[PDB]
Amino acid sequence: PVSEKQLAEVVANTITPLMKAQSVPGMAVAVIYQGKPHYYTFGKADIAANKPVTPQTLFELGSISKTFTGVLGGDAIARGEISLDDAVTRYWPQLTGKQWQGIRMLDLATYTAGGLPLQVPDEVTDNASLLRFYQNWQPQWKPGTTRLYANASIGLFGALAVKPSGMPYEQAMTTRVLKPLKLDHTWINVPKAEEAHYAWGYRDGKAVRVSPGMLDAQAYGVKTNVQDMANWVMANMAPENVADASLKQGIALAQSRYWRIGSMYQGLGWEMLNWPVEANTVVEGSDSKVALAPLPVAEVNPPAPPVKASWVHKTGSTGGFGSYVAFIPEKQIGIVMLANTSYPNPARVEAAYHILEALQ
Ligand SMILES: *[B@@]1([O])O[C]([C]C([O])=O)[C][C][C]1[N]C(=O)[C]C1=[C][C]=[C]S1
Repeated sequence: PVSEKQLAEVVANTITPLMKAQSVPGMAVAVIYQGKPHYYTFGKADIAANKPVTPQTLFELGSISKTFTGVLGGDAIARGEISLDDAVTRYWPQLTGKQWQGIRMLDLATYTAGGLPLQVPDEVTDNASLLRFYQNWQPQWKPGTTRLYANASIGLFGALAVKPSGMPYEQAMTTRVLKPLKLDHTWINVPKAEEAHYAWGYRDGKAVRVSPGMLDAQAYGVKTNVQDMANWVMANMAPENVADASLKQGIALAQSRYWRIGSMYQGLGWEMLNWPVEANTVVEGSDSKVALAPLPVAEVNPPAPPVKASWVHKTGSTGGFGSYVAFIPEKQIGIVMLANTSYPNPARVEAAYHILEALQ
C-alpha cells in the first residue's frame, strides 16, 4: 500500500543523510516496485565540471560485474557449451600443474578452488604470465572445502567459460547477455562518444577512475547507468519474462545455491540469504572481516535451484565508486544504489534494507 510520494520520501530521508555521513558526491538509485523502476538522483557526477547525476550517468560497478559473469557462464551451461562439473583443465589444457586435478569450473566460479587470492598479481600482464601465476599457485586447502572471495577465481571462470563460444569475453557478454536484455548503455569499454556520461569516482577528495588489469572485465570492469541497472535487476528478479531461452536458464543458474557459508549461500556471482532475514544478519555478513575471510563451506549437492524467498544481493566497489543491488523475488521488490565514492558495505546494506522494509 505504498504511494509514489511515500516511497520518494523514504528514499530521500535515507539517502540524503547517508551521502552526508559518507561524503558521497553523487548517487543514482532505482527502486523496483509494482513491476516498474522508480528513479532518484542526488548530487554530482563531476564536482569540478558541476555535472549532476542523471539517469544516464555511468558508474563503475566493481564487483557487481561478477553477476554478469555468473549469468554469462550460466548461459553457456544452458547452451551445452560448458558444465560446472568439468575440470578447469578441460578449458585450459596448458594448465598442467597437478594441483589442478580435481578442481572444477564450479570451484572457480564460487571461490572454492582452495585459496586462490583476492587479486590477480599486478605483475601478470598477459596470458603467459597468467599461466605462470596459476601454475605456481599452491592450494592451501583441498577443493570444495574453503570459500575465499577472489577475483583470481571468478575472473578465470569468466575467461574460460567463453572459450567454446569462440568469442572474446567482451563480445560474448554483449552478444549473449547485454543485447538480448536491451542493456545498450552497459560497457566493459566505454566508447569515446559515451565518455561525457562517465562520472568521476572520488577518494579522499581526489577524482579517480578504474585502471586496466588482467581479468578486469570478468571480475570488476563493467560500467552502467541506473536505468540499465534497474533493467538488469528486473531480469534477474523475474527471469520467466526473458525471451532468450538459454539466457533465462543462465539467470536461474546464477541464483542457484552451490554452497552454504554461515547464513549465506553462494551463487554464480550473486549471493543469497533466505527471506525473511533481519537487517543485522545481512549487515554483519557484509563486514570485510567476514566477507573477505577464508571460511569453511557446506556443499549444496546437487545445487538448489532459485528460491524465490531469498534476499539476493551483491556489493561492488572500485577506488572511486561504491555500489549495491538487492532484491527479493517473492515480493518483486528490489533496489539499485550507485555512488561515486566507495563507502563501507554495511552502510550500503543498512540503507537498502531500510528502503525495502518500507515496501513490506
Ligand atoms: B569487488 O567490488 O568486491 C570486493 C569489494 C566489495 O564487496 O564491493 C573486493 C573488491 C572487488 N573490486 C575490485 O577488485 C575492483 C577494485 C579496484 C580498486 C579497488 S576495488
